[PDB]
Parts: sequence; structure tokens; C-alpha cells
Amino acid sequence: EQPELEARVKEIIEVDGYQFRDLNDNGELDPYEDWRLPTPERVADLVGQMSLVEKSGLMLINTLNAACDPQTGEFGVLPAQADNYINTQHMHRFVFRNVVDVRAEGVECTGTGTPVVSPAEAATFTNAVQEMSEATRLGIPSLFKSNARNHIDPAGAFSAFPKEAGIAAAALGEQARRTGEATTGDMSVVADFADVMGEEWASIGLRGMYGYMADLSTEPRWYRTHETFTEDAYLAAEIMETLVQTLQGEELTDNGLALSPQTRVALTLKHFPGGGPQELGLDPHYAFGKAQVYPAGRFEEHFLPFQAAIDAGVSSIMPYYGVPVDVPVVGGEPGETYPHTGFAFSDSIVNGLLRDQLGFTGYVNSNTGIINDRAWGLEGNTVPERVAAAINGGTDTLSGFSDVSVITDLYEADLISEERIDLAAERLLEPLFDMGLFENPYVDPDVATATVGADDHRAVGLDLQRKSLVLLQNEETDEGPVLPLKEGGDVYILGDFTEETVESYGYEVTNGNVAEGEERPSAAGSDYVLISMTAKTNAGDYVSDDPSLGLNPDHGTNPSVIIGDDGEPLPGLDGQSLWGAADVCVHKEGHEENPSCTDNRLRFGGAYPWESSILDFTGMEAAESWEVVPSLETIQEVMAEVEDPSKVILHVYFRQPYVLDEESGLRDAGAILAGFGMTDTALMDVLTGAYAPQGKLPFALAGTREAIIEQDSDRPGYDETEDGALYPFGYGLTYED
Ligand SMILES: O=C(O)[C@H]1O[C@@H](Oc2ccc([N+](=O)[O-])cc2)[C@H](O)[C@@H](O)[C@@H]1O
Ligand SMILES: [Zn+2]
Ligand SMILES: [Zn+2]
Ligand SMILES: [Zn+2]
Ligand SMILES: [Zn+2]
Ligand SMILES: [Zn+2]
Ligand SMILES: [Zn+2]
Ligand SMILES: [Zn+2]
Ligand SMILES: [Zn+2]
Ligand SMILES: [Zn+2]
Ligand SMILES: [Zn+2]
Ligand SMILES: [Zn+2]
Ligand SMILES: [Zn+2]
Repeated sequence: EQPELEARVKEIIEVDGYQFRDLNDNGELDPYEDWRLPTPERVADLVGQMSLVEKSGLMLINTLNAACDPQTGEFGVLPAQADNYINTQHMHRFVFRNVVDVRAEGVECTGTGTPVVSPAEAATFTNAVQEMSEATRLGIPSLFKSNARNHIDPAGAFSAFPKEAGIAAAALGEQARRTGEATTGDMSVVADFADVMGEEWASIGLRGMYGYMADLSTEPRWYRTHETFTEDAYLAAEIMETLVQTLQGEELTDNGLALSPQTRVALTLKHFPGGGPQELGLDPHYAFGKAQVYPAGRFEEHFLPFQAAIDAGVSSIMPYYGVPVDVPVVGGEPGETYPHTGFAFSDSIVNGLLRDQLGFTGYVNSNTGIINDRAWGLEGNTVPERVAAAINGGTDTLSGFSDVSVITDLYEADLISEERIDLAAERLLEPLFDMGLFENPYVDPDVATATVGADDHRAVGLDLQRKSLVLLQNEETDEGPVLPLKEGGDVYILGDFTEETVESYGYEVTNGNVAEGEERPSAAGSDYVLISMTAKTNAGDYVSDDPSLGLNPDHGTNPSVIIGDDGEPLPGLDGQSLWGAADVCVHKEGHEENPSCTDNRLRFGGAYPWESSILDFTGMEAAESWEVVPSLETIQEVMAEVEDPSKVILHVYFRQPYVLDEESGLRDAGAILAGFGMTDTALMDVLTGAYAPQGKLPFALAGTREAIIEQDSDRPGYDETEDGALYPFGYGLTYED
């Protein structure tokens, strides 16, 4: 019966033989402080007692990073904005964005450089924030959310696993290993990762996640494929179900939400109803990228993962910024289509589809920066108009919005009903009660130290690293198959490889990695060439209103067409405009003056929009916004210096479904592997034969740029193209002895 309580500001009070927290400091026990009652009564009693300002502060979630004290050397102190956020704007939801790791030696507190904090320091911080949260009138606790933290970047003190697609690769391979085919995967893998993730996240007081992504990799040109698990909706649905089950728990509430005091991380799945199918793979962070198009009519397939997660009881949902072009309303009259606005602002999507068609009973967390920079379809509207559109659309809380007064102003102008704010407040409080945060919101900082990156947890990560590796090609020489490596030999390395780790497996290693001026050693006479390569975008120079870039007619036009519901095409998106024209800094359609460029610098990722279909390595070499690392020119020199290319072994990281074009020569390598982020002991363990490769492609790889241009952004695979797939979904070799 009696749950554990902790209180740093308020007092505890003995009642009816049990203990309770006196969170309103009134000396008697309110129903909302009475953990014996079911959540609906505590919420109802709590909302009853809340100011108009208290209820609307819940509808904000913003960054609240740990700071350091430059005079004391202490890390994990509140920043300056904490006071204004918790006391003035009455916020209880934050995004924690610091890296968690051991700081190198000599690293002292600077100022305002979002510091790296240790596990104990991070928990110190979130405890401090809860202490200030408890200091409010009603002592409502806070929830922190964060983007993912347990994936290698080709980190911190969080246990390192491969990237999302790498986890699916491991799950497909483990199914194949034990059954024979790779369809929906073996979720024992997924559960193991999520279990390590849960304990580590909860141990530092981080109980929410902006994620995981339920999006599908159906458009290889979408830069966000790097955070996608698969292109297969049905595999996606099983991973989502498993993530929710492991991270949130399997006890649902009467309301159908997987929420309990043992819920370690409540998920806010994203990006509803599916960020994947982007026209030309252009991303709707950017004005040119507003469109989501569905040539194969797969809109329903893309939200299957969300239905799986909703049915398992996901806590929260983030709609995307995209605009669903010409998409039949689900469960609606023939001919009816969803509004040509960003999902976050379309009531038919956040209330129609999500809640009435799909049955979701939780809250809706907007994506970040919609009201000011990305209210697609509301380019003309004002900010209060945009806020009201989202809230009345069904969004309950706004990420990156920090002026509570605007919400209150809209209520006092009857632009938002009080029932609606009450309805938000209800949905936002429900998880906090169920997750036990009204009983104890604190954590032990010593225990984060023993938890984040514990040896056993990193063991699970290394296990998944080795099972994520996909072996795509393995020439059979006259001396046998290229992989596994024979013992000993001269090995040439190119690309990010730690020489000592390769060397410790018994090879004498030449390093082809040199500074830009220095003379690269030749590769001739090597027994093995280990190349580790990838492709990266370098588009920081993009500017929407530069006649050399965004408004350069020599860069083509934006074939994307979104006809607004005012009967008009949206600016820059009529089908014959310059790439930079969709940006507000060109069309100016805002109620503002001399507006700034949203798209400048392409800070979030992605190539120049006119280069987004260049996924073949030879093109990427020659492109302006693409860089092959290491240079394809260096690789080709190296693959020649060894006169048999069967001695070459390519570890490729497929950040996006890159295309090994036949002209590049990379298919001449003796073995090709797809890695999804792994340490070099993991990679060398597999290469030298200590473990055999078992992962399977969680997405298909094409062998022609042409197939990239023809494929259907909403459709998996390349089976509908003239050239087809180089490697299908679910492919992967092993060794056989
Ligand atoms: O963290 C946030 O507040 C949210 O930011 C939003 O925009 C970004 C997208 C990509 C990157 N990036 O790749 O750098 C940075 C920001 C995302 O749509 C959302 O998924 C995320 O949860
Ligand atoms: Zn009583
Ligand atoms: Zn009380
Ligand atoms: Zn409050
Ligand atoms: Zn199922
Ligand atoms: Zn787009
Ligand atoms: Zn009134
Ligand atoms: Zn443990
Ligand atoms: Zn030696
Ligand atoms: Zn020209
Ligand atoms: Zn150019
Ligand atoms: Zn496709
Ligand atoms: Zn052809």
C-alpha cells in the first residue's frame, strides 16, 4: 500500500494511518495529494484549484539545461532562465539537452556552452529543478524529456548501442538466425536495449523522451533516415510496441495508458502520423520541404507504428511539420482530404485521426518552433492565431514556446475556451500522477553513478553492436572467402579506424589517414585493406535569398506543389518557383517586416534541395553539398595501389540509403559491410571471426541513382523501379564453416 515519499520544501502529513505530501502547504490532505484515490479524482481536484496562469503554463515545454558555477567549479546547477520558467511562466515540462559524460581533464566551467555533466551531476540538476518545482503553490512536479542518448555517432557515459536502424538490423538477423527468414524481427533484442536505456534514463531523473521515431525510411533522400529503425511499417510496429512495453511498462490504466510508478521513461512518439514520405526527400524544417506526398497511397501504412504504440499505451505523441498533400481523410466521406496545413495545426489530424480514428487518449506535444518559424499553411496568420490553431487543433503543449501570457491573452479574448485549457491540464497531469511523481519526484545522485554505463549495460550495447553489422558481399577467392580475416598480415587502414585496436588483433598496420599536406603512404603490398567510409552533407552555406544559391535559376526549380486551401498555391510551391522562394524571407507573407530566412545554413541537416537526389557515391563526390569521407578519389587510388581489389574491405555507414554506383568501383571490393555505429573491437571481433556477422538490412539499397529518382517516397523498396534494388530488405550474409 504505502508508497515512498520525499519532500525538500513541502511537509509530509500523517492521515488515516498512512503518509501523504502536503503539496499545497495548507496543512490538510486534499484529494489530489491522496495517493489512494484513482487518478481522475486527483486530477479533477487539482485542476479545480489552479489559476488560469497555472493551467496554461502546463501547455509549455522548453529547454532547461544544467549549468555550471564558474566561481565554485560545481556542475549541475540551474541556469538563469530557471526562475523565469518555473515561477513566472509556471512551467513543469522541460527538455534536457546536456551531454552526459566524464569531463576530460582540465575542462573547467566556462560560460553558456551547455556543459557536459556527469550522471550524478545531471541527477543533482533534475533534483534541483524538482525542488524548485515543489516550491510552487501547488507543488506540481516537473518532467524532463530528451532526444535519444544511447546511440553511437559515426556516446557520452550512456551505454552505447548502434543507431536505430542498427538495432532493427540486429533484430532481423536474430530472427533469421533462429527461424530462417527476416520479416518482423526478434524483439528480445529491442527489449534488451530498451531495458538498459530505461534504467539509465530513470536513474538521472529523466522520465520522458522526445521519441522514439516511428517514422519509416520509405524515402531514401530524407536526411532523417539516420534516426529511422526501418522502411518496413510492420517491423516498425513491432519495435514501437516493444519500446513502449519495455520503457513504459505493460500495466495500462483504465484510460488505456502504459503508466505506472515503475514507468521508467514515458515516450512521446514522433512524428505523427509519419514523417517519412517527404517529397524529393526534402524536410519540412525548411520552407521548400513542406510537402508530404503519397504516390502509392500508403498514408495508412505509415501510421501503423503509431497505432501499435497507441494500442500499447504510449503516453504522448508529437505531430510533424509536414503538409499531407491530397490525402484522403480516413473514415470520412469520399473525396474529402485532410487540410493542406502542417499536421500540428489540422484538427482533423490531431483530433480526427489520432484520437477519433486511432483511439489515442493521451496528450499531444507539438514539435519545436512551429508557432514562429514553421506554421505551414498559416504563413499569413499571426502568432496568437497560430497558437490558437494548434491548441484548438488538439495539440496540448507547445515545444519552444515560452510566453504564457499569449495563451492567457487568447483565453481573455475568447480565442481558446476554458474547457479546452482544462482539457489540456487534465491530459498533462494524468501521466505525472500515474508515474508516481506526485509521491516522489527525486532520485539518488550516487545511484546514477553506479547505473549510467555500468559494465553489464555496455556489454548489452557491444552485443547489439556486433549483431547490427550487416555483411553484404564476401568474394570467394581461390584461397577462400575474403572474410573472416586470416591471422596476421599487413593491413592498410583508411577512414576512422583506431590503429592500436586493429593492431592488437595481430596485424601490422599502415595508416593511410594523413593531414591535408602530408604524403599518404601507398597501399601496395598490403594483405588487407580496411576502408571505413560514409557520406555527409556540408550545406552550411545555403542561403534562401542569395541569387547564387537559393534564388539561382541555374539550380532548377522546386517541382513541389501544395495548393493552399485559400484556393492558392503556397508561396514558392506552385511548381515553377526558385528553391529559396518558399522561405518567408522571400515571400514576406508574414504579418511582420523584413523577416529573416528560416532555411539559411540548413542547420538541422540535409543537402542543398537541388542536390537531395544525389545518393550515389560518385555524385556525392562531385556534388556541392555532399562530401564522401574519406574522399572517393582517395579510396579509388587506394583500391588501385593493391592490384587485387579483392583485398579491400569496405565498412560503409549508410546514414541514408546511399547508392554504391557501378562506376565508383566500390562493388569490386572483396567484402562490403553496412555498419550502423560500432566500436572497433566490435567491428574487429566480427571481421577476424570471433563472431560471425548476422544482421540483415532494415531497408533496401539501390544500385543506381535512377532508382532513387523513380521510387515512391511513401513506398518501401525499389521493386517498382526499372533498375530495382541492389540489395533487398532483409538481406545479410554470414560465415559458413
Ligand atoms: O528536440 C526537439 O525539440 C525537437 O526538434 C525538432 O527539430 C529538430 C530536428 C532535427 C534536429 N537535428 O537533427 O539536429 C534538431 C531539431 C524535431 O523535429 C524533433 O524530432 C525534436 O524532438
Ligand atoms: Zn479518511
Ligand atoms: Zn494539502
Ligand atoms: Zn504550476
Ligand atoms: Zn503485436
Ligand atoms: Zn518535404
Ligand atoms: Zn469571458
Ligand atoms: Zn544494472
Ligand atoms: Zn611491428
Ligand atoms: Zn543556366
Ligand atoms: Zn550551385
Ligand atoms: Zn520509396
Ligand atoms: Zn536505365
